[PDB]
Amino acid sequence: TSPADTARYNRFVADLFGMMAYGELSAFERFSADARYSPTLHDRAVLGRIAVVEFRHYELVSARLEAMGIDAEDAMLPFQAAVDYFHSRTRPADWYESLMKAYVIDTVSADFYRAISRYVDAGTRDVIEQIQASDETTEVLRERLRSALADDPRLASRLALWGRRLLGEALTQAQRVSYEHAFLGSLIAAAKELVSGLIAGLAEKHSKRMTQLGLT
Amino acid sequence: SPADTARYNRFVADLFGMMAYGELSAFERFSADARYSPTLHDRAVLGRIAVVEFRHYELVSARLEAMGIDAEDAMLPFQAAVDYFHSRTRPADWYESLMKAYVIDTVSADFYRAISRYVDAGTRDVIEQIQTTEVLRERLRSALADDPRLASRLALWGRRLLGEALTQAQRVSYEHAFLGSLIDSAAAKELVSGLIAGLAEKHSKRMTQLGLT
Repeated sequence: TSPADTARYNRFVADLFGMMAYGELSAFERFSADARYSPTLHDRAVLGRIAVVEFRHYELVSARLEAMGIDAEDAMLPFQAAVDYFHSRTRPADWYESLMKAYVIDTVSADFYRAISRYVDAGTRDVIEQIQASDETTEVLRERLRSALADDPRLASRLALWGRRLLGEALTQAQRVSYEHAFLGSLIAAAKELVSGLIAGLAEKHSKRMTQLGLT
Repeated sequence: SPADTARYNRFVADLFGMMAYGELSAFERFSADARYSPTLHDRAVLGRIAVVEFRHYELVSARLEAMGIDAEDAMLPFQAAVDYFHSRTRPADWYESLMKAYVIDTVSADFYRAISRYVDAGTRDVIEQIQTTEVLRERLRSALADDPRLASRLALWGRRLLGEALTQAQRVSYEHAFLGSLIDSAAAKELVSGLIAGLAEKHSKRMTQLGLT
């Protein structure tokens, strides 16, 4: 390994953090806006809480980028169109779809972090484990979803569709990002295929989770 | 007496209910103004402001919980008024958002300084933790220095904000009055009008300092 090899590896880690930071900022924006539409006053804080956690992650990743001597905004820019597009294609119709979107984005991101944690250094891994969603955090959203599905029979069929839509749109953008501006295959053409194996693993865990909400 | 204590605690509960709901609401509205951010760096600007609001809401709701009051119950009476104020003051651009954040943060800080002396120590401490303004002020001041057209428009926006707030303060005095107690239900109503009038005066001086009519 040469200083050039390491310098390059550090820049791909910067791409990863950049994508993350932008994902987190957007998720904060979306969840916070979505929170206003909650069916009860009791539920208002549900999405506001994950919104704040997301902004906290954004700030931690942003600071890491600066510490690496990298400009946060510059590192984020390349992923802005793809992240914005995904959200524009996953506009929730109501607060239950918002809740579901928060859950799906929370669980898939946590899976991804456990996946890529093996291919990065201990210091990058360290930042990822700080951001990584707790079991109990995710269970709070899951339980609120279960409860909603238990109370309304018309809900399941609509959220099952939505679940499938969220997966499709996130898979479409994952592939656009690996085509249009790749860093993942370099951290993981033949390397792009390893990236697909990771992506499919995420799809598979999402699907087990949908079944456990009694969704197809 | 344990009776007067109970009475006073119900009004401190009303105060925190209002504060918690306003802060929760501020969190949501300040964060929604993200479509206007001029740059990507500016997205973090309203975001941090909004997150501070949510943390205040959590601090105030925790206090209500420590008194054995459901936050929701305490907040409900102020929902209609606070929601109304916000629907009548939706910013149409970046600067109107900043201006609203600035006006709410400055007016509310004056409010806390006005009532602090009248509440117990445990309540004063919550308020004191609830008490970044120059960051907003210098954003606005530097914008108005480089764009004179903004002046007349933000001046109108400033007034609309003041008018819509005052109307709810007045409504909340008849609908669910608690403030006159914390500071004879005739002289109580007067003291609250003097308190409100003083918040308006400080607001108008702040508008002058920003160079607005």
